[PDB]
Amino acid sequence: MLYGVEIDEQYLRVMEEYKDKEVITQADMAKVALQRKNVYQDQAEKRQAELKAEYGVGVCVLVRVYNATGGPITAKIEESFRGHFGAHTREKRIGNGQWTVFIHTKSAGAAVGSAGCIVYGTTDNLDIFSGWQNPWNRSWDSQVLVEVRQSGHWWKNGSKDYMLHLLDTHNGQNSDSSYGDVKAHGSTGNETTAYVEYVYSR
Repeated sequence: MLYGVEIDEQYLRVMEEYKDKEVITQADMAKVALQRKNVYQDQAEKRQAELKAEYGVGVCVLVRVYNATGGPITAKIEESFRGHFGAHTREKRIGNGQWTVFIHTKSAGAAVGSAGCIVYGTTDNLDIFSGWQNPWNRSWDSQVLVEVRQSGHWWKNGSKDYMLHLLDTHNGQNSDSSYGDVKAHGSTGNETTAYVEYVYSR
């Protein structure tokens, strides 16, 4: 589900570096979250391993997401292009400094891969598209894609068919995007049961 402590104003006001600061900014909270990325990462990786062991052999992605944007993000869209999400419900709200983990797998029994996305909204009215495309035919590579855009960009300014086209024709196991003050990064392993990591920062 949700890993880590939320890094907000009260967290920073007990820190030596910030306790006497007149205004603790979103940039300050984002910097601390990015510094604390590895504190709970092992828990997130442990959950990726659990999910992979439970799924077994097939095609899937084991996705960990770290929010270091300095404020909370909220899940706005989940879409399966090929395959389906795991049974456990996704977390709707990820605090700054928190991780979530989920699995997305191919359809049961199918000679088809895993392709989907989650779109998270920020408090400054940006949406972050985080997509994966892990093919059944291993003449092709695992793919990952992030885009930061204005809130509401999907699907009106980027259709489902168009985003899937970007996922299918992508040529990289890393992806980077920036809009406004926010940055997004995605990475994937190149394998049938691939670890995926998304990091959002400011």
